[PDB]
Amino acid sequence: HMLEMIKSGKARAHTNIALIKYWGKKDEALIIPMNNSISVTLEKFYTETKVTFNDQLTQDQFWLNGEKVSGKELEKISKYMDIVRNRAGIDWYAEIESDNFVPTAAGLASSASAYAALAAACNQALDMQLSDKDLSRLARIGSGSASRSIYGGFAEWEKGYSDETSYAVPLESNHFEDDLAMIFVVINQHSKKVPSRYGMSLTRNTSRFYQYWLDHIDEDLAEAKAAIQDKDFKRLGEVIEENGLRMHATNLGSTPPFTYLVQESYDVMALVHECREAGYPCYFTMDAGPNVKILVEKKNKQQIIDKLLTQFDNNQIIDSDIIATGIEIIE
Amino acid sequence: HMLEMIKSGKARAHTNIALIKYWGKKDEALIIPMNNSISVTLEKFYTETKVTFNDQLTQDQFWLNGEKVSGKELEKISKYMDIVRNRAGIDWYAEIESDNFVPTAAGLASSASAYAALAAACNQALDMQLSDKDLSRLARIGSGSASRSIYGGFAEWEKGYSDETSYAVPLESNHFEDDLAMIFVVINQHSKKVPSRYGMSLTRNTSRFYQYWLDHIDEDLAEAKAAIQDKDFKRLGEVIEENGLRMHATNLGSTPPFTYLVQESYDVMALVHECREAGYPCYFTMDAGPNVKILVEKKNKQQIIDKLLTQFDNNQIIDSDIIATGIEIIE
Repeated sequence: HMLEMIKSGKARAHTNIALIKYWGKKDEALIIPMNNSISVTLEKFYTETKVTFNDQLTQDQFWLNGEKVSGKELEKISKYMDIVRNRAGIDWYAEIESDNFVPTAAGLASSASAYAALAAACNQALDMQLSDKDLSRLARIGSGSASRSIYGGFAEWEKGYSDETSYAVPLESNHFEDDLAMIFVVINQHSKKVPSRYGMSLTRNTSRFYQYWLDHIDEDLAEAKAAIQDKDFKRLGEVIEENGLRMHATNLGSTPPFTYLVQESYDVMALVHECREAGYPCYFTMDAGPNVKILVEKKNKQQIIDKLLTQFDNNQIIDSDIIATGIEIIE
Repeated sequence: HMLEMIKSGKARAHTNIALIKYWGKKDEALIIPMNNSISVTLEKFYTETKVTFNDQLTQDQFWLNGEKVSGKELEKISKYMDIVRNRAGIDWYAEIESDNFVPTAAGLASSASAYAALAAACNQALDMQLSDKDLSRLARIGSGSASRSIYGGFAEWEKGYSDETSYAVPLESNHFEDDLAMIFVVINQHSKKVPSRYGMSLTRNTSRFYQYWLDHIDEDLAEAKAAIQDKDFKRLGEVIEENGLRMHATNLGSTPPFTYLVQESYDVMALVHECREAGYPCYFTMDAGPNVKILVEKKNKQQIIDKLLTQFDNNQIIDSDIIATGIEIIE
């Protein structure tokens, strides 16, 4: 009977935002990065994924938000599932059922929560009994940023130098996360963006300014960590803001140059500078798109939102607390 | 009689464009730059200015392209005219009649040709008998870029350290100029431009990445010079392109950040890249706004233009040769 036979698992993984950036792979196939990155896991946004391994199934199937996925996005997941099968030692195809609670049409990436939730769901389904480190590794090989979603609060992706040694790790932050929040200003550009994987490879391999990134990444890592250990919000905010801008400065040097940012991104940056002037500490970061994220203290969250509303539509403004706990298995 | 008394003169000065960029002032009031800059003087674009010193005149009068000028633009030229009067040792007000042969509504800058042409007209009108040096000084104190427009071909603005020692000088290029052209791709940006004066000041005084500029500028100067003397086109173009990108990279670090570039600027950069790939050497540069300028060998000028026309409207495309001769006194 099917119920005697099937192997299944369900998990929830939250999105994380990199404060010190992942930008450039050392190894493309294996997803080993050129540098460590430090993230914060966000409580409002997540992916819930169920996996069901079944010996009768002839091909993997994938439903996302109740829609059947075909094309290259199925191809992508079936390649990942071959890796999971290889690691688990099982040849069964799977039905994957996923629901994104991440606004992805708003340009917020789901890669991070999607591969972490699928990794944790397989570990459940196949009784892999993986440690957090091995779990993180399994997520990493589908998506770099997902390695870090195994953890709540602050996480560091250790670059390592092999599939075995590249994984994320919890950073001790002594509850610093509970005092913090992030605000997203969602931005609609009308050109299609450089895809992140292609964008970062072009820049890493081709940018005239990439050495600039490399010359300063290790100081930034150490600075952010020491600010985190010391609960120093302005010291954290400053490195992370300059880190993120340097990430973007690198794309200007690529052959040919490209940008993630549009004029509205800069209007958001101008408002956050005004907020600091006005006595409200907050610091901005951008990822592989024009959206702007603002790290704030919870005590000032509403005050930053009110200032943003003088200039931005209510429907462009989304916030989230930082969640302190990690990846959750369901039932 | 008026004709026995008045002092008048008329001059023609061409625009120049900076291949190694002027970006940041050491002294705002005297327009002494942080670094040397290297420009090419363009044939197609110029200003012709007549000045008439008359003793009954009660203020300065300014006509531009046959329109009486009023407001801040008049104030600006009357301030500069005070400096000319002080230097010459005359107290008469002047009528200034200027015609721009520069598409200024296309966002092409006239400050380079305008103050050189005004400075040369005054030098004639008042018999100052200025050396090329001192005329370049007089131009500099109205607009930094204008110091360079006293010369044809390739000019270097030597930063010096005071009003006396800051002026431009000719570069020996052994007629390298005669083989080269520049193509402008005019771009209509939605947002209003960050004004250059304020722009380079905010960046000079505030940018987290301004040191990066300064760390590489002396090399860029020496490399550009060496490539000019050797008539080495690819070598010159590679420095000037990277130089101009770094300039723009600096604005990204400012407090708050800003950019002169729009998506359409990046599109022209992609096309110049494809031209190189296709065997047509050409190199791009950007000033304090979204237009893209392309340095090309004249042998390939039509070939670059044909490629640009696959993506851009004909009316966006303007070209100029490099004029080998300097500032002209009319009669």
